[PDB]
Amino acid sequence: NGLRDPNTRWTFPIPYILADNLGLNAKGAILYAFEMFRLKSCVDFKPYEGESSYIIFQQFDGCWSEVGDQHVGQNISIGQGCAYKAIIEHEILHALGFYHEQSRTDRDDYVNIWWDQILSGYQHNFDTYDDSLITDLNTPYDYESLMHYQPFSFNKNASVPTITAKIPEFNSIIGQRLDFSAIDLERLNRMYNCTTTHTLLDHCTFEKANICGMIQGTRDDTDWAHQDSAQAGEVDHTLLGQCTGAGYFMQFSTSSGSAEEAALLESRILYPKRKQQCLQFFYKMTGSPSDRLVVWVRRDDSTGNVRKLVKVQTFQGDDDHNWKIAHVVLKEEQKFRYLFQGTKGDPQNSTGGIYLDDITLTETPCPTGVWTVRNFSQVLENTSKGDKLQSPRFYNSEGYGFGVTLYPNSRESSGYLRLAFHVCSGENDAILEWPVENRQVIITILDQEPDVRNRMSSSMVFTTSKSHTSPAINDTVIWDRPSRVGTYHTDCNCFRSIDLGWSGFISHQMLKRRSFLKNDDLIIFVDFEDITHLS
Amino acid sequence: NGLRDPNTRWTFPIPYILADNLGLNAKGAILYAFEMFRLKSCVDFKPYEGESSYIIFQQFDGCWSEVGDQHVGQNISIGQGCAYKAIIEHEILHALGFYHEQSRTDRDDYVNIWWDQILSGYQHNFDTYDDSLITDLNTPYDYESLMHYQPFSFNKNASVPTITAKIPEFNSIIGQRLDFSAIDLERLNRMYNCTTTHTLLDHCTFEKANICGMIQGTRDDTDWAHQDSAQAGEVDHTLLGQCTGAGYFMQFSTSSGSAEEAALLESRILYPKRKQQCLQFFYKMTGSPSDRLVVWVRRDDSTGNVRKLVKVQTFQGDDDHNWKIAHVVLKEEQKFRYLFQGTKGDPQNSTGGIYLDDITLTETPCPTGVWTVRNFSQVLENTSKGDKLQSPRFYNSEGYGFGVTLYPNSRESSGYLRLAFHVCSGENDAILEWPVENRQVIITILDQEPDVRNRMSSSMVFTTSKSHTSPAINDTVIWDRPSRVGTYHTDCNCFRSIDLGWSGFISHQMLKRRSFLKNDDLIIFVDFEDITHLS
Ligand SMILES: *[C@@H]1O[C@H](CO[C@@H]2O[C@@H](C)[C@@H](O)[C@@H](O)[C@@H]2O)[C@@H](O[C@@H]2O[C@H](CO)[C@@H](O[C@@H]3O[C@H](CO)[C@@H](O)[C@H](O)[C@@H]3O)[C@H](O)[C@H]2NC(C)=O)[C@H](O)[C@H]1NC(C)=O
Ligand SMILES: *[C@@H]1O[C@H](CO[C@@H]2O[C@@H](C)[C@@H](O)[C@@H](O)[C@@H]2O)[C@@H](O[C@@H]2O[C@H](CO)[C@@H](O[C@@H]3O[C@H](CO)[C@@H](O)[C@H](O)[C@@H]3O)[C@H](O)[C@H]2NC(C)=O)[C@H](O)[C@H]1NC(C)=O
Ligand SMILES: *[C@@H]1O[C@H](CO)[C@@H](O[C@@H]2O[C@H](CO)[C@@H](O[C@@H]3O[C@H](CO)[C@@H](O)[C@H](O)[C@H]3NC(C)=O)[C@H](O)[C@H]2NC(C)=O)[C@H](O)[C@H]1NC(C)=O
Ligand SMILES: *[C@@H]1O[C@H](CO)[C@@H](O[C@@H]2O[C@H](CO)[C@@H](O[C@@H]3O[C@H](CO)[C@@H](O)[C@H](O)[C@H]3NC(C)=O)[C@H](O)[C@H]2NC(C)=O)[C@H](O)[C@H]1NC(C)=O
Ligand SMILES: *[C@@H]1O[C@H](CO)[C@@H](O[C@@H]2O[C@H](CO)[C@@H](O)[C@H](O)[C@H]2NC(C)=O)[C@H](O)[C@H]1NC(C)=O
Ligand SMILES: *[C@@H]1O[C@H](CO)[C@@H](O[C@@H]2O[C@H](CO)[C@@H](O)[C@H](O)[C@H]2NC(C)=O)[C@H](O)[C@H]1NC(C)=O
Ligand SMILES: *[C@@H]1O[C@H](CO)[C@@H](O[C@@H]2O[C@H](CO)[C@@H](O)[C@H](O)[C@H]2NC(C)=O)[C@H](O)[C@H]1NC(C)=O
Ligand SMILES: *[C@@H]1O[C@H](CO)[C@@H](O[C@@H]2O[C@H](CO)[C@@H](O)[C@H](O)[C@H]2NC(C)=O)[C@H](O)[C@H]1NC(C)=O
Ligand SMILES: O=C(CCN(Cc1ccc2c(c1)OCO2)Cc1ccc2c(c1)OCO2)NO
Ligand SMILES: O=C(CCN(Cc1ccc2c(c1)OCO2)Cc1ccc2c(c1)OCO2)NO
Ligand SMILES: *[C@@H]1O[C@H](CO)[C@@H](O)[C@H](O)[C@H]1NC(C)=O
Ligand SMILES: *[C@@H]1O[C@H](CO)[C@@H](O)[C@H](O)[C@H]1NC(C)=O
Ligand SMILES: [Ca+2]
Ligand SMILES: [Ca+2]
Ligand SMILES: [Ca+2]
Ligand SMILES: [Ca+2]
Ligand SMILES: [Zn+2]
Ligand SMILES: [Zn+2]
Repeated sequence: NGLRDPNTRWTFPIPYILADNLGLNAKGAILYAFEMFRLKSCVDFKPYEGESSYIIFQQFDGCWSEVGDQHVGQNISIGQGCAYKAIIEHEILHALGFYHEQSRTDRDDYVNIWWDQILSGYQHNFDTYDDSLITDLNTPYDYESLMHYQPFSFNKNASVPTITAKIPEFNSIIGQRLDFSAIDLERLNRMYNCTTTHTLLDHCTFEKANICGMIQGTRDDTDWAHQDSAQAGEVDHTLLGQCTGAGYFMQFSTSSGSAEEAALLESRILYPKRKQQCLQFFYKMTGSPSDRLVVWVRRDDSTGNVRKLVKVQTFQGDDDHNWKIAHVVLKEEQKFRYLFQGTKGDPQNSTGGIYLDDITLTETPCPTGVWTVRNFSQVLENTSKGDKLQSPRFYNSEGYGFGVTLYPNSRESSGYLRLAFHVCSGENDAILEWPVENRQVIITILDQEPDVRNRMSSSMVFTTSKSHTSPAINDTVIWDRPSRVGTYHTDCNCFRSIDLGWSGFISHQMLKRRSFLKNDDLIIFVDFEDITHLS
Repeated sequence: NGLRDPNTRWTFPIPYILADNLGLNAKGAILYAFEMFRLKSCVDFKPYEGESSYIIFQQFDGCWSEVGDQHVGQNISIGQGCAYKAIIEHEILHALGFYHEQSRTDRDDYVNIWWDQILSGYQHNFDTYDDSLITDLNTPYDYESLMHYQPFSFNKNASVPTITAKIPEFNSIIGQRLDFSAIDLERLNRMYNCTTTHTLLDHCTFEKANICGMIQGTRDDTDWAHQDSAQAGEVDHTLLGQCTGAGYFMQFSTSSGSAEEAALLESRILYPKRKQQCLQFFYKMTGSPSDRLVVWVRRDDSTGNVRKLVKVQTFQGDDDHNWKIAHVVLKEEQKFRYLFQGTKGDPQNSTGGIYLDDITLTETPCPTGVWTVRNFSQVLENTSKGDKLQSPRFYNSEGYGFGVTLYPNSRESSGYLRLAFHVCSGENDAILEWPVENRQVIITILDQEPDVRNRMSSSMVFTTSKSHTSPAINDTVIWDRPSRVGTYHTDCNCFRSIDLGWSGFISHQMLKRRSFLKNDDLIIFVDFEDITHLS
């Protein structure tokens, strides 16, 4: 579905203008979509400074783009209801040179188009282009493509689909709104000659014997073991015992020796392109309550020698002995290495140790809040319609308290999950501005792959506004101070606001595809950040 | 280990000269190494026609290259004993811009260098270069790299290594001479922006529900099932039951219905860049001896419409019900689709059917002769030192008969497999030239991966010669007519020549690694072809 003519190709970075007919929410959503391109490809964007060809993003009727570089500069429309990552990415893929997936030359082998069912003037979105106009880039037809329409697209009648797969199982798959597929990224790479990405700096799952170039020092008293997953209660996070002889983790045993004995595991040297990085990893702590996993940096001392130590974060064990997710903010601007120190506490009171798998390092912020809901498939059967779970309280960089409400069985949309966001009372509220407005909320359900290019995380975005009001609170703004608009909870000693978000955030059937529930548990990320400076 | 300065980079195709001080064997081995680059990368080579920078390949003392593009033209030496794929690939990687892996800036974290062991004048091969000269290309240190030296490299004393890994397990792994590693290909792609490759056209393992864009028509009688491997006593070829819920194959059952019922499985449309292609796949036929698996092409009829049928090959079931390898020559010069017809014969005498997995399509010749040795671990135990196996007799394009001899436990080299080539008598010998004067032999042990970029197949090359002579045949040429120089065999009614080959073709420990013995069986490819046209 890519345009064949090479003169229609861009030169990176693509220069852009955000028009003031976009709201703050759309400007913020566009910049968030640009970060996804940098993370997963070599595509890049710059602010406009008088270039010949450029993209101007505007609010017009509907959501549309031209296809390929129009050398005089060109519109992308992002209308009302289109300020979502997946829709921005689809329009940027039009501008990069891609038609819809149902517009492929071979599409009649894979789908039916019901021309009698398409609304007036939308039928060109269903045209098929010839092999002189469009390339396949030597890739198959992708039902999971972000460029593929959903069955009920521009239909006259809500009961009758416009597009259907010839094999009926794919009617549950076509028109995904998660992210780029693996074939969408492979096409993007083949068109623009990408190999690296601007923002994926490292990842490690420990499956090869060389453990991603990680090394073990001698200043420590002991070593980490590269451990095989071939024992009854010891399986790695990458495969969860799916695959014999094929899933590895690192282990540090704490059941023997002196207390305060330690081992260091240390990365290969890394060259950061930005000033901030997020280190994500998975771990278990089954040993003593006095064991300690400590994350460190070793950085250039300014001579070119990577030897300056800096401690970044400590982790300690509770009664939960399953796999946990960690995020560490690193702030490196010169070459450095990431380090894990496992430490024994009270070996005479330990029957276990420390475990590591699935490390990822990105040149991005870390998520502000992270929530893990355990045994989520059992919760999904034990919870009645409209019964709910609530997250622990999180604090943002500005000091505002917030949380998320999860309704596993939504009353408002049968067979869907409902995620809503609320503000929480917190220790700072007395000095913060109220109502909290112009703050973008990004909620993501994590697709648990260690390589970011494989991930299709579901994400939803809104911005806090004076227009958000409820009859339950005498028609006042939902985002006013939680002690006056919220309701008290013994679970956190909080007042929690009325909760805004999406009934129909994700389908239960979608939640059973990919890695949304990898170890029977659901991981949700939340960011809450001021975008007033984009106005 | 790559050179950082972008002015040292080549423009493709790299112009080359093969100098006439190279023998035929060396010229033929260089052209074979270029095919391996075109198969695994976007690197390309052209004959010289008056360009400014070019590579001239010559026979001088030792085997060496300059590093990066030298803009006035440069030598590669290929000396005596260096006419080997892996050695030629190593020199071409120097010209493309790579130093040895032990020359990385971080190398001291992974290896010990024993300077007092290095023979005089060779020590610069063991130098380490700074991060201003060289890039890591954001890659870990690779023990399995083609650019890494073996332990006994340029050593003064035959018992003492020059280089050792700091972790002793890798002393058995460093200095591999198979092929490019996965990291060496990743470095080459990052340096030159390769995404596609010139010669891999398709591959399919059937692991996704999309089945690599394969389609099933309705002009046939029935369909191929996409089958789950979750049935006892039946699994797929890709994973062989290693991995729960994972491994898929196509299945066509023949145990019910009418005879002559059929199913078509049909590829996506393909645009060949060359005039000849090879379709490799794996299959089983557990049904009736009257079942057929038939390979077809559907090709562009010159209107742009892919509707023209050509039958290419037929396969039928003997008493072996394990996975078999198959190769089909295709000669497509316009867009086409490759097709599998499964056909039922005698469903009242079938308890099984036809199975497909692991399809690969490349713009190459097919191998001239293919040998599968079954139960190879049990053969390797049950065969005494110097006892031998012999292949069926193959025929080349010119009509010469040939075969191979395998000595599973080599007497000459303990812990190695010895593999050798011989000329067989055959139906054409009366009109062929004798002795063989200039035919290159290529022998390959297949690393069984369906994606060619993941293979590290072991290969050896030599050219038949007037200098190959034996005391067993009164100092006459080994390659003279097999009825006058060979011994009669009841196994094929042939005369087989004296064999020539390599004691130490591969170690037993190397053979029990990667995918050389995937289903407890060994696959050997052989090619035997004239290179006199290079003189
Ligand atoms: C020894 O370690 C145990 C926990 O360690 C576990 O048992 C060992 C024998 C080994 O098998 C280890 O591999 C294994 O992980 C400690 O017991 C824990 O003590 C803490 C602190 O008192 C308890 O936390 C409390 O839990 C109560 C509710 O039960 C809360 O009300 C408190 O607020 C607090 O959170 C924890 O529950 C308890 N866990 C268990 C499994 O008993 C033990 O204290 C320690 N002893 C010494 C001498 O260090
Ligand atoms: C019916 O099919 C069998 C083989 O098919 C197998 O058995 C069926 C009942 C089903 O369970 C199938 O799923 C299963 O695959 C035929 O038997 C085979 O016949 C061939 C040809 O005669 C035999 O080959 C010969 O073998 C002898 C030595 O035994 C050699 O000397 C010959 O040169 C030749 O190679 C083969 O051994 C035999 N195999 C078996 C399993 O008995 C059978 O002929 C066929 N009958 C009909 C009605 O077509
Ligand atoms: C991704 O890499 C591709 C190569 O793998 C690039 O494709 C090449 O673009 C070259 C121009 O930049 C082409 O050279 C031109 O070829 C035409 C005939 O097609 C000649 O008339 C021109 O004179 C010639 N120009 C030059 C400067 O030599 C290559 O032919 C072409 N190669 C292939 C295989 O298509 C892509 O441009 C590049 N894409 C991006 C967007 O980076
Ligand atoms: C793969 O694509 C890369 C771009 O994504 C290429 O990297 C670019 O190489 C250019 C040279 O070919 C560089 O231009 C040079 O920049 C230096 C300063 O760094 C200037 O002094 C030079 O004058 C300038 N030369 C030219 C001809 O303009 C680009 O800066 C550089 N870009 C990046 C992002 O690194 C790779 O070369 C390319 N690799 C291959 C061989 O395919
Ligand atoms: C985006 O579309 C707008 C129209 O919605 C384009 O604006 C027009 O520009 C032409 C040529 O200058 C004028 O004749 C029209 O009067 C303009 N219309 C309006 C309503 O402004 C705009 O040029 C497009 N942007 C780009 C750069 O493609
Ligand atoms: C959309 O299509 C449905 C299905 O064809 C229509 O429902 C039918 O309505 C007619 C009367 O107009 C009834 O006689 C049928 O029994 C209905 N069928 C079903 C299955 O409900 C519906 O009227 C159409 N709506 C629109 C917008 O035209
Ligand atoms: C590459 O090899 C050729 C052939 O040996 C070199 O050409 C001559 O080499 C000899 C021995 O070094 C010199 O004495 C001659 O003066 C060389 N003649 C020339 C300049 O053509 C050639 O110098 C070698 N070097 C490269 C990289 O071209
Ligand atoms: C290579 O090194 C080996 C091992 O050091 C040498 O063998 C030793 O030879 C000395 C006499 O020179 C004996 O005293 C030792 O007992 C030998 N040791 C072993 C383990 O055999 C060998 O001589 C060296 N050869 C060369 C080429 O110098
Ligand atoms: O065709 C269009 C329309 C934009 N959009 C297409 C689309 C977007 C993401 C996809 C996808 C298809 O399949 C995979 O993920 C559908 C759409 C969404 C919300 C809307 C709306 C239209 O109208 C206002 O609110 N322009 O390109
Ligand atoms: O360093 C050199 C020397 C060439 N060669 C290096 C080498 C080649 C392939 C490799 C490898 C190392 O590690 C992975 O695979 C070793 C060599 C082989 C045969 C010879 C010989 C030298 O002398 C004559 O016969 N030039 O670059
Ligand atoms: C999940 O269920 C298991 C029992 O199957 C239980 O041991 C574990 O504590 C549960 N986890 C949570 C907190 O849901
Ligand atoms: C391999 O051994 C099996 C028995 O385990 C036997 O059935 C099969 O025929 C053998 N294959 C060959 C030809 O080596
Ligand atoms: Ca792992
Ligand atoms: Ca240590
Ligand atoms: Ca059919
Ligand atoms: Ca398979
Ligand atoms: Zn679109
Ligand atoms: Zn070398």
